[PDB]
This record gives sequence, C-alpha cells and structure tokens, in this order.
Amino acid sequence: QFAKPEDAVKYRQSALTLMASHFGRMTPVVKGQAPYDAAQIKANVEVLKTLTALPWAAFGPGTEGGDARPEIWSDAASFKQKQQAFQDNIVKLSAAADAGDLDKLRAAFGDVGASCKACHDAYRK
Ligand code: HEC
Repeated sequence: QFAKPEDAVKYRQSALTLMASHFGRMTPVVKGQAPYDAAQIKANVEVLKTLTALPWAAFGPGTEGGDARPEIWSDAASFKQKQQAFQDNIVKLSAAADAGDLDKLRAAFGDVGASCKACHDAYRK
C-alpha cells in the first residue's frame, strides 16, 4: 500500500512506536508499582495484539531503509521465524491477561520482552 519505500519505513516505524507504548506502559503494573486492574490490562493487551501484527507487511520487497538491516531481506526465512515467535509470545500474553493472573502476566511479559530483543539483535541497525 505504499508509493515510495519511505512511506513503508514511516508506516513501520510508526507501528513499532505504538507497539512500544502499549507494551511498555505495563511495566509499572508488572513490577507492582502500579495497581493491577485485570480489565484495564485485558483491554490494553487486546490493542497490543492488533498492533503487533501490523509492522511486518511494511518490510516488503524493496522497502530497504530506516534502521532495518538488509539481512531482513537476505535472510527472510529467519526474519519470519523471529516475527512468528514474537507473535506467539503475544498470544501467550493475551492468555495471561484473559486469565487475570499477575504471575502469569509477569512471566509472559518477560517472554515478550525477550522476543522484541532477540529480533533487534539480529535485525535492527
Ligand atoms: C523483528 C521480528 C522485531 C520484533 C519482534 C520487534 N521489533 Fe522493534 N524493530 C524491528 C526493526 C527491524 C526495527 C527498525 C525499523 C526501521 O525500519 O527503522 C525496529 C524498530 C523498533 C523501534 C523504533 C521505532 C522508531 O521510532 O523508529 C521501536 C520503538 C521498537 N522496534 C520497539 C519494539 C518493541 C517494544 C518490540 C516488542 C514488543 C519490538 N520492537 C519487536 C524489529 C522488530
């Protein structure tokens, strides 16, 4: 859906920014510094889940640019695996949120976080 590569770069960076916000805003809850309201969390995780599926389609062929490493394109299969694992961890977070269990949530949150990091290590400049 993009006219120039720059437009895909801007879309994905935007999507990733939103994801960051929706994920990162739960840190105080998870650490116990903010109160835990199951419903609030469930709903935030629902938004997070939607957002988390969005960036990937904006790393299509010829969208080189931004802080994305070329390896994303040279090593597509490995990138895809990285994204799938990430999304899978997201499913897990969602399950924890739906169960309204802080322990499970904390654990799941950590797993999501390691997944973001694993990708960045390999594919973000
Ligand atoms: C690979 C499968 C990734 C996963 C999982 C996550 N991120 Fe990442 N992120 C990735 C790339 C290749 C890039 C660079 C994109 C570019 O074209 O510039 C990024 C970038 C970000 C950013 C920066 C956004 C901006 O303002 O430019 C943020 C804030 C970011 N990523 C955060 C983030 C978080 C919080 C994740 C887990 C919830 C996450 N990313 C997963 C690749 C991948």
